[PDB]
Amino acid sequence: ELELPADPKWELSRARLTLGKPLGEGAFGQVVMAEAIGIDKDRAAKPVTVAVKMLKDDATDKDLSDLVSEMEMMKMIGKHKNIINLLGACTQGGPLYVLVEYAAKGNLREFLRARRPPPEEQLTFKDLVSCAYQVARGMEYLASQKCIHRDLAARNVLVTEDNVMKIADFGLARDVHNLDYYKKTTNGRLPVKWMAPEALFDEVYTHQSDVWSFGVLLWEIFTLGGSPYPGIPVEELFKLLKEGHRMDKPANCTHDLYMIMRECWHAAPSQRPTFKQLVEDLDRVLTVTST
Amino acid sequence: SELELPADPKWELSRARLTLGKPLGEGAFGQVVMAEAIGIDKDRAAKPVTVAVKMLKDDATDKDLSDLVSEMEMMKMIGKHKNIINLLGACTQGGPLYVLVEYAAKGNLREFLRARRPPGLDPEEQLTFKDLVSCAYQVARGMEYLASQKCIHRDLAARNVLVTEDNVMKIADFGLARDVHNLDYYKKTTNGRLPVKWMAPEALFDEVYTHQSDVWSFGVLLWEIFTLGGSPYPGIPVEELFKLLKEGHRMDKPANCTHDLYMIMRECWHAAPSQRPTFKQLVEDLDRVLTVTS
Ligand SMILES: Nc1ncnc2c1ncn2[C@@H]1O[C@H](COP(=O)(O)OP(=O)(O)CP(=O)(O)O)[C@@H](O)[C@H]1O
Ligand SMILES: Nc1ncnc2c1ncn2[C@@H]1O[C@H](COP(=O)(O)OP(=O)(O)CP(=O)(O)O)[C@@H](O)[C@H]1O
Repeated sequence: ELELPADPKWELSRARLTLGKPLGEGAFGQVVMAEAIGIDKDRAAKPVTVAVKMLKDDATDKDLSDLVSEMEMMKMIGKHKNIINLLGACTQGGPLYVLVEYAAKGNLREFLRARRPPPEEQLTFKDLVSCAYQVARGMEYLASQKCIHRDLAARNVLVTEDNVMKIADFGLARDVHNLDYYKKTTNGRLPVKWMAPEALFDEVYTHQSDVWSFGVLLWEIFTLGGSPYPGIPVEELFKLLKEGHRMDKPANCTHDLYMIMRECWHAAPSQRPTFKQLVEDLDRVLTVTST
Repeated sequence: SELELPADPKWELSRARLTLGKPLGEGAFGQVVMAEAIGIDKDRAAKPVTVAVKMLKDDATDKDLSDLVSEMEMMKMIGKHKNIINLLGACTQGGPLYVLVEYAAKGNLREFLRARRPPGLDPEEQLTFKDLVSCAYQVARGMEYLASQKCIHRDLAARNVLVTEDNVMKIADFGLARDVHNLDYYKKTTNGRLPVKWMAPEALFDEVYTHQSDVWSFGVLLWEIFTLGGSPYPGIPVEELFKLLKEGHRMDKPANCTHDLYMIMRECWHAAPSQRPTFKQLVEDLDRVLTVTS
């Protein structure tokens, strides 16, 4: 195997790490819950629960380069409260471990579907608006760092123990060289039901197309994890969107919130609001709302 | 461990007349660089010519050399045509192998079209409808010559069509170990890394490429031209494409595309490869559309 050169700013000794229960596995590799001691340099003995991204046994040379690419991307983007932040890395004396922040309550889609109205309590309208505001603030920071998510969705938003929203999978690598050449991998497909019409047509992703995806994410929040465009075949979605079709207003959703969804779904990408503007409009709705 | 090549004086150019310049693209087993060649123009000899040079990288193996030599010899065997990237010369003696091919200043066809769309709510050329038909007509004539010279392309797409300064369509990367038409067909290997969106279904199953499979690819290339560089099958994930094609799915007619051009496009996507039109028939079909535009 091959060990990456150590970065003294992020390198953590793997003897300070205790791997635990797995959190899931995918085409990238596998995420394992773990306990890290000394990840806080101010409290060198405080144990902190972290999520460890590593390669599975069936990992090739490209899977290693993709994991390193995601790690180096998180270093350059910087830290923000509403994103999954990098905490450390183990590059010496063993396989590559990428330590990120741990979200105890899973992804946002499962967080909403498990709390639908009839022992995990129940969310209010102000809770759903706050969830959208935190995601908007996270996307505002990513866009300021010229980061295009390309896959913004409720499944890619993680919820912490303190009910903090953190955007995940933002520093992933894309098919840069051979974009029109695919190899029989596993599964996962394209998030066509979250993609803007111009993104479906040209396979080009912008901050404006991320805004469209945020509108679909907003629709997931107030449907408590509903599936977008139910019953619409994948081969007819682009034609329907191009002809003006938009998803209806979800049940128990204010006029202001549905307008924000419709603004994100404007046919012209230049007319859609920016994430900075979305933060302001969601903040104003959050102030006049009270429970 | 000598790396010497046989002498072919009719194609040899003195490397003292070739000055290597800015890189144009680094592939996997090679690289292309811009260069200036003097005394090579067939009309005005004193006029230097900007060319593209195919050469090996610093870590190239002896098999990479054999591949580049084979591509050069394939360009010799196929011959010259206006609508392909032609061979101009080679530096094979007293130094590294330089394969000189024609230079296309305006890049590939996909980026050529995308950079010339109408303004989208936010100052170059403006392609008329007859310009798009002329673009498709030139690519068809290039494939007709390659098909007549026993050459299958296997990767016909807008990205593999280059545009010169004179807006001439030239098919590129046609000699990358691709030549089966003498008699019996020829299969390939397994694995992947292949353009699914441009491949015929029979080329996707048994992995055997024919001239009929290239015609399917040309149909997809027609869709790219009249969408001004759109990505094929919008909204269809790659994993679900082959199943939809078997069930009879075909792309919808592009916006502002004539019915006749859509019919030409649709017969390229005939399920039976025997029923697809030949490139000779495609040239006559496009030339008919080209003459009836007044
Ligand atoms: N940093 C983290 N903290 C807490 N949980 C995490 C986490 N990263 C991932 N998970 C959990 O692991 C699960 C799988 O995440 P993963 O990134 O592998 O998705 P995936 O690429 O395998 C496709 P899918 O989610 O549809 O299975 C997620 O549902 C999530 O709950
Ligand atoms: N004759 C020519 N004139 C002008 N540009 C050329 C050229 N030949 C190649 N190029 C450029 O050099 C690059 C070569 O492509 P590159 O090898 O880097 O990627 P690639 O491996 O995907 C080629 P392919 O898709 O055919 O396999 C391209 O960007 C192309 O535009």
